[PDB]
Amino acid sequence: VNSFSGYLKLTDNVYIKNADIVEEAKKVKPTVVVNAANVYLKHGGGVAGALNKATNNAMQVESDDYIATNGPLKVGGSCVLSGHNLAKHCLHVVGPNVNKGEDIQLLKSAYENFNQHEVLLAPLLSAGIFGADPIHSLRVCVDTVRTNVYLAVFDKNLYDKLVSSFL
Repeated sequence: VNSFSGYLKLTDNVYIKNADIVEEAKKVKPTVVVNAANVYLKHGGGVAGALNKATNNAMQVESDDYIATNGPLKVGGSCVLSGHNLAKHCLHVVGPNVNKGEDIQLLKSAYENFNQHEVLLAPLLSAGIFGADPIHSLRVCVDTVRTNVYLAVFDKNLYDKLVSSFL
């Protein structure tokens, strides 16, 4: 049992809710919140900009030190950093950005990072400003993630379409 509330069950391990991931994280304080990161951990917009703002820029400060030490992530890769006031940990995962021409096959590799964590609160990878089709992202999530994932979908119209088209 966990405290995630109001989710629709899609499969044995995938759950979905129309919710603002920042507010969800503040309420639940999950062990892991996933960020829709880029390879430079520059949290400018989308989910990343929102999560970072909620940490009062502490996420960005930590991230800049991470990059200075380790260099950029890979597309499809991840790193675990602090969850600050949102979660115990933040799993920064880089899905491909279609607006950069990045190969959508890397979306599966990106979701594989979730399997290193028994429970996650997450957005749909590569959706939003990353340019991929969110229906496709949900399909890859369902077909790749085996651990328990609680998906927060920002946009209500999209949430309803994701549910109503789910196979």
